[PDB]
Amino acid sequence: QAQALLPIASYAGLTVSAPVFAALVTVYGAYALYRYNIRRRENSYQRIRSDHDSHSCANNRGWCRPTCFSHEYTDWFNNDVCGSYRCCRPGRR
Repeated sequence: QAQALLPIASYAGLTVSAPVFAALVTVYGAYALYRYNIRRRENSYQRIRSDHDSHSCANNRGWCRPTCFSHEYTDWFNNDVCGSYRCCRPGRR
């Protein structure tokens, strides 16, 4: 996880979260991230650029992701409402 994410064009002119930002810098670099106006934002909630079968859960207080980043955690309750994805509820439980 946090490695080889969505293309830098997927965040073109956006403010990405640290997990994705640092990962992006890991593959695309601050060079490419600067190029596509990819900035780094807060992580007080679920902040990912989706994935595949991703969707809202926990009353849209958690994003359904195949993997949760450091700013969210695997909520197993809404994991059930997600199906295959786990509900990424803000935090690190």
